Parts: sequence; C-alpha cells; structure tokens
Amino acid sequence: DIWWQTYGEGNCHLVLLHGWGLNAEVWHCIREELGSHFTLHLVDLPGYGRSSGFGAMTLEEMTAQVAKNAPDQAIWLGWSLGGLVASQMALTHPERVQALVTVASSPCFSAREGWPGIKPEILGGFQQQLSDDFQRTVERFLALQTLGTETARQDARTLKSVVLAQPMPDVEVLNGGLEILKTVDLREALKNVNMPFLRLYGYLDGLVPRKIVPLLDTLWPHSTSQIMAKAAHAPFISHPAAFCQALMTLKSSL
Ligand SMILES: [Cl-]
Repeated sequence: DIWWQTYGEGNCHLVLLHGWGLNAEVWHCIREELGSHFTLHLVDLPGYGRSSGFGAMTLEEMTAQVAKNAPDQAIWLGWSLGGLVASQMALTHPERVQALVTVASSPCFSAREGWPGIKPEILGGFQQQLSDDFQRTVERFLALQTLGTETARQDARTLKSVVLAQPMPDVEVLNGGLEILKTVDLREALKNVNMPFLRLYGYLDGLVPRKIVPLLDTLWPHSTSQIMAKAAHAPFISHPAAFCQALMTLKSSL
C-alpha cells in the first residue's frame, strides 16, 4: 500500500508530493508553519520511501495509485517529479483538485527543440550509472538541486539525510522515475486545466531552468507564476517563509 500521513488541522486540505529519490520527510521543515492553515496529506510516491512493493511505473500508472487513498478534495502541490504527478492528477480528476501547485518542476524536464531543460543523455547517464554506482549516483543527482544558494551546503545535507534515513528503493523504481522525467511532456495537456494553477520556481535552479517561466506564462495563459530570487531547486527548504506566503495568498484567493 502507499504510505500516507495526515498532519495539521487547517481548514483547507493540501497534498504534498516529493521528488525523485526522496520521500515525504523533505516536508518536515515546513509542517509546523503550514499546519494551522492547511490539513496536510503527505505521501511517499509508490516505490519510494515507505511505499514499498512497487516497481517501475509510468506517470499514468503512478498517479492512478496515488489517487486511490488521497483525500477527496485538496490543493495538490508537487515538487519536481512530484509536480508531474500533481499535474497528471489535475488532468485526470479535476473535480478532486481545488488548485494545482508545482514547485521547482517542469512539464517537460528534458531539453527539446526550442525548449530549455536537461539534456536527455544526462538523464540516461544517471539511469545507466544506477546499475554499478547506485548510492553515489542517487546522491549526485540530488547534489545538483541545492547549488548556488546562500544555504547550499546545509540544504544538500538536509536532502542527503532524508535519503539515508530510510532504506534505498529498488533500482527498478529509481530508473523508472528518471524515465518519467526524461520522457514526459505535459506542455500541451496542461493548456486545458481550468482550476487555479500556480507555478513556483527557484531563480538558481540548475535542473529546471528559469527560462521556462515566461515561455509557460505564455503557453498556459490561465496559470500564474512566481520566481524566488535566491532559491535553487528546493525553495521550500532554502526559503520556507516565502514559500508559505505564496500558499497563504493562494488559499485566500480560492
Ligand atoms: Cl525529481
């Protein structure tokens, strides 16, 4: 079964989805601040963290499992890979999604024609590297997410601690997750979501290039965006106050 946790007692439900190679413990730093304003629903994505017994899955397969024991109605907030899951949830069960929020996430992580992103050969390299250098490879992908910030060292340690505090997922699971990043492109599909859609980014993010923000402001006219100036790929860790404020403003606007 998929591991779900409820935290807090706020009058708006908020689902929080973590990124690749991690688990819901990444949200520990913002729980207290958010818990009076939201009831939080924290999930370990299938195959990750405490959600054992799953193998490689496509985004479609993964989201359908996450949906099973998710709350009836909530804001859905996804970080990085979690942002793809939240997006797919908005596309499949719009009546269950009060608002879609992505944080440091792209609808298409891989660079393509006219589209900034990660070279797909780089993601393929990480996949290949998992076979013989499993632990360091996971850590090397995570190490990219905190660079250039005021709190880079501390924040990289935070993510590494999250990884090390639980058993490692199966290589199959991790390889499959990179395949989702490498192959999924939700740019066209997301034009059609009609609930509030807020996209948060870190200016210094080395995985999700800030150049995509104006491209998507134009491609997705119903959506809105905010760039945190001094944050990289984990803005809720480096800048929890600004992150929480964005969610307050969203909550009031529903
Ligand atoms: Cl990710």
